[PDB]
Amino acid sequence: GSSGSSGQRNRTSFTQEQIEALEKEFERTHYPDVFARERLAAKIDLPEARIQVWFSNRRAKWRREEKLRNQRRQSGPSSG
Repeated sequence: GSSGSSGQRNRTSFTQEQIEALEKEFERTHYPDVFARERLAAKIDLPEARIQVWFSNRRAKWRREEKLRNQRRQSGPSSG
């Protein structure tokens, strides 16, 4: 190819209504046990299997990002 790109959104499966709940559970625990995936399954009307995935891909988006912040962190007091 000639002109491409990196990390682009083409289509989405889940819904904002389901994501909002999936993000709230992730911000607390990156690995929601069966007691979490099950309870949430009915909270967003999703299969205990789906949650596992959504959370899986997330880890890759968190581990990759979290770093970007560490590489930017500035020990010295950036004042002025």
